[PDB]
Amino acid sequence: QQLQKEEEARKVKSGIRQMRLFSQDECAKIEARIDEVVSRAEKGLYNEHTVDRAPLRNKYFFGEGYTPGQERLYPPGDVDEIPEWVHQLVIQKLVEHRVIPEGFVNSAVINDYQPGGCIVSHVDPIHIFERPIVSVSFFSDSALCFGCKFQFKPIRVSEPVLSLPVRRGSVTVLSGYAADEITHCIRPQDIKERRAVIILRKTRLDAPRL
Ligand SMILES: [Mn+2]
Repeated sequence: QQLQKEEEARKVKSGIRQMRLFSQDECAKIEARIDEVVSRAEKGLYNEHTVDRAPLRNKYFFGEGYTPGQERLYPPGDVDEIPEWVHQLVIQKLVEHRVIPEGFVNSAVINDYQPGGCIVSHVDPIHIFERPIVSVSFFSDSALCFGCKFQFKPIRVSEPVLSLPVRRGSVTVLSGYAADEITHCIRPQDIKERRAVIILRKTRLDAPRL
């Protein structure tokens, strides 16, 4: 059981790459732009399917958006286009650092978390999104958990298989085992203050549409 835990953690790590890519000032500029998105949403300036409001987390879908296992892509033009600042301040930096190739990203999602916010065990929908999955963290430091049985069976299994620190300005790249063979989630105790994340992905050619 102890050997199994270590081997699974090793397998998860094989699909994780992480680098400190954005400086303090660069984060500050991007954070200002994230605040602008929140403000624009409150002004009713985005399309219906661009904005998903939930108690401790808002999701903002750009480029492509979607609706367990039966997720569907919204018809073309239903969500707002990827903001120019996302190209200029985020995607450009990633391309220049060879994290992903030019033209890969067609989906940018911003998750904005309140303190005590979380996400329940899930796999990024395999029928919707190509791999790798790239995420960049902003307002504060947190942790991303892998192997989330503990959210449902706390007496039988208390902890995740692996907890990955996700610092402000850090870029996390998920592939292989970490993207496909294990669930991930965020524990509410790990979000002590506002945290945002920009998730950059490519939708699959045959991602099923509504
Ligand atoms: Mn996810």
